[PDB]
Amino acid sequence: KLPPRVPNLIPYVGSFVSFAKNPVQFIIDNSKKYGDVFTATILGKEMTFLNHPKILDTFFKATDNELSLRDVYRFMRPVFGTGVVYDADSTERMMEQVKFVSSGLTTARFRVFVDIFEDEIAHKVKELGPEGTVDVAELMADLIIFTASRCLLGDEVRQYLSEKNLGKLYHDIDDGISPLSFFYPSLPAPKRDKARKAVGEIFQELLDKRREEHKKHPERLLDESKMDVVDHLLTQKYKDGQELTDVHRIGILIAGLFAGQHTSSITSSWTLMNVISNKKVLEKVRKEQEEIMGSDKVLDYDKVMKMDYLEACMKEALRMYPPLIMIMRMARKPRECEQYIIPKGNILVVSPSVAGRCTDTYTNPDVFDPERLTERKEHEKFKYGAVPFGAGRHKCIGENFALLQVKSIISILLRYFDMEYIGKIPDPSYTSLVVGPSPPTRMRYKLRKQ
Ligand code: HEM
Ligand SMILES: O=C(O[C@H](Cn1ccnc1)c1ccc(F)cc1)c1cc(Cl)cc(Cl)c1
Repeated sequence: KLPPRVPNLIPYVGSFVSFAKNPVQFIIDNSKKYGDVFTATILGKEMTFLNHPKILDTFFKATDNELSLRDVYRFMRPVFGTGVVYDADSTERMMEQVKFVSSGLTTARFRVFVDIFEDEIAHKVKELGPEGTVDVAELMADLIIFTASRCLLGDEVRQYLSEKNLGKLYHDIDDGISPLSFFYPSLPAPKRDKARKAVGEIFQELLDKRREEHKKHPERLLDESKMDVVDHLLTQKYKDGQELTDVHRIGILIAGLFAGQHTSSITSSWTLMNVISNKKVLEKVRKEQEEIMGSDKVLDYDKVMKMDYLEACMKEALRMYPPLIMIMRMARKPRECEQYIIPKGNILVVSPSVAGRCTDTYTNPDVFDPERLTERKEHEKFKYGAVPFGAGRHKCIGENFALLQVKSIISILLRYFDMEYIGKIPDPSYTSLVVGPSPPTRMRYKLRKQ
């Protein structure tokens, strides 16, 4: 019947301490001890970890009344908002809301986004000067905040960033959600709530402003390259004809931005760091750039679409250091897994971090080798060998945008600068919801064109 248990340190708390010490190592260690499927008590929750590629289809192809997302990620309600996303009234409503974000992520917008990336980096180079050292994680977070905001919200957001502290407000929301929220969703967090209200009022203002501009300039509606997520949200209704409330519009923008930022800034950090620290890798990347750029001096979309090796580097950083280390679902009915049955109420857990280091799937997995993908094709062994964007019904809809954003940023930065990373590549720090490199992450740079 039930899978093998990790014996608990204590009653209730169970395996929390070793889990909290390092959840990826926790799953590796215990998979060796107990197999492909084991269960653990963790601050009251029964958590069943699925750890081999071969068993993942049952997880990924379930429906939302078999394996529920809304039951596990509903603690995000104070960040994204009441009635939005995991706190939507239904699974169907949640799916429609996700479609509004995805509808500002079209090819047409992607061509405009490349120019945004060029513009923001040009502004950033003036702060950095011709030489120096900079924290990599912060540079990326700072660039991704301006770029993602303008990509999703339109250029009207830029004054609020540069003259109303919106970047700091985001960091206060990010500040007040920890992994413990998953276990205790009512842990009060008053600075987070203060910042969420502030961003709320700014986004309300942005919606009102946009309404005026849709009156005075209705042609924008026709032009697909100027239509951002704010615009769709103001002009689309739910499928059954119910109109959106501004509360929901606001929440959906906050959520989209939350997805738009942290995961990409972290991936960019890991990618850049490993690129510039491996001489061979850096040579191949620069040889592709020079071939694709030719005599042009700025990026455009079709150039970014030919950056295959740089794409493979990003993918390799996502194998090794996926920012979303664990994917979860609650069993609403018992579930068959292998010989076992997982019972109603257990949380199923799949980890892209664990998959990424599986010795089945990958050889020398602690080595950053983009050619493992580009030649040895190691990812395609199993159907679910690589899942840093998930799989199936709830696969990331931001994937192409993230690829575009991180390739572009790293390509532009390489065009401007020679860069050298200081010290050894860090380990992941398992202290936030979205997992990034352990500080410090510093690099030297110098401008290539005096
Ligand atoms: C490198 C950057 C990113 C990574 C690693 C990533 C990873 C993921 C993963 C693993 C999932 C599956 C979660 C699950 O099944 O429970 C997912 C879902 C999602 N991602 Fe991303 N993501 C990234 C960027 C983005 C961006 C830039 C956006 C939007 C701007 C976005 C929007 C979403 C949405 C809306 C879903 C939900 C899909 C659904 O449930 O239908 N993501 N992402
Ligand atoms: O930000 C979004 O999800 C991120 C995890 N994430 C980050 C990037 N891609 C996925 C997320 C999810 C659950 C958490 F508990 C914490 C963070 C998100 C999800 C949906 Cl369904 C809709 C929208 Cl608009 C945003």
